[PDB]
Amino acid sequence: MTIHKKGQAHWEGDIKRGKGTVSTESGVLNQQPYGFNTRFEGEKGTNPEELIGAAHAACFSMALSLMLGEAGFTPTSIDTTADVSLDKVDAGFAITKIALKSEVAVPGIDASTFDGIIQKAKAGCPVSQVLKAEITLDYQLKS
Amino acid sequence: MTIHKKGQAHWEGDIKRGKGTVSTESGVLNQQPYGFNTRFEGEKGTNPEELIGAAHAACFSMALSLMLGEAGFTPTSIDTTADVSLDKVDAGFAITKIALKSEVAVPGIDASTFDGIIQKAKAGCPVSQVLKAEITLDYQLKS
Repeated sequence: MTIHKKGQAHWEGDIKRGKGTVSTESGVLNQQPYGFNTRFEGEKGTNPEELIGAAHAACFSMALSLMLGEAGFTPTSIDTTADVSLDKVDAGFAITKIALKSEVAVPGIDASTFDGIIQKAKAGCPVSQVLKAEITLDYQLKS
Repeated sequence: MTIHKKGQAHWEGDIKRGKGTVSTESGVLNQQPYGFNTRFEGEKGTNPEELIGAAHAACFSMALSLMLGEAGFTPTSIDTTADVSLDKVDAGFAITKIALKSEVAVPGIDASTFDGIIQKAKAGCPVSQVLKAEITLDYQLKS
């Protein structure tokens, strides 16, 4: 039972002069513009880094819920940010690190066991596993 | 310095019962909903896989434009899709594969040299380099 999900993108002409769009099969991203400027300069807009980050935060959050559930707890709220770094490395760029920042609220859990759980979610979630980048974890745990 | 791009997500409640939302720092994704139903139960909507697929397709298309540039060419059109495999492996799932498909239109390049170029981009773009999954290439080159 292999699951398939698709993303798409379009591009025209030159590297820095060119225009591009990214799409998602669910429609969430119809044909959002993106180009060399939103990736390497600073102009606000999508780029691969940001989508990957969204993907990471999304997968990790689901996973945290999952691991907690197996422990008999139910997150009331889970809020996480995934900051993706695109560093100049050698003759080019590489996505070297992804900083996971998460604020989680869960009824009754002792720090010790919760810490164990988030580590589990952090290292085992599908997206963490497929990424060869350096992944760190920062989190505040309410009550 | 180093380029930083963020992605965000929110999760409330149970794994199977809970709801999630995914965001982007650019805005392109505000608080699109996702869940164990659109991730694992074929229902239409976002999921981590599709976002990774979008990012990869986008990064690779840009890379291809770049390598065509270093060769003295300018793609008039690049249409790529990234099919992401989320496979049930062992005691869970893992993004094991990404099938890249691209329809490219470039003025006057011999099929040989161009072949050497898409291959270059396929393996060299940052996103391909960060992903530890198997990555295949399928393409059609017009003229």
